[PDB]
Amino acid sequence: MDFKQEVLDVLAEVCQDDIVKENPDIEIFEEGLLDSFGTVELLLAIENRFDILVPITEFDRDVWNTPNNIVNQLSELKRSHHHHH
Ligand SMILES: *O=P([O])([O])O[C]C([C])([C])[C]([O])C(=O)[N][C][C]C(=O)[N][C][C][S]
Ligand SMILES: [Mg+2]
Ligand SMILES: [Mg+2]
Repeated sequence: MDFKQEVLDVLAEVCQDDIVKENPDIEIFEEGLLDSFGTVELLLAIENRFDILVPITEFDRDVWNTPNNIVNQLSELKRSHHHHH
């Protein structure tokens, strides 16, 4: 699957709302689609699905504020934050 699409798939599942696909510029936190619990769930799901570890200390609601921006952040971090054998 396309990386962006697979990320949006995970996000939609954690948010339990496909709106994150329909409008990838929706303000996730301003619209209450995700809370702190959901943020942890999301980061854990990302590591499980992609083996990309995003430390909670790196997450910023202002930077990871829309589906598009989350996809973009993960894209930037993918290489350096992937587990190493
Ligand atoms: O990290 P946040 O989402 O901003 O935390 C919000 C808090 C501070 C209000 C937090 O205590 C909280 O979410 N309480 C509700 C119970 C819960 O879900 N705790 C786990 C937070 S990841
Ligand atoms: Mg937080
Ligand atoms: Mg950090």
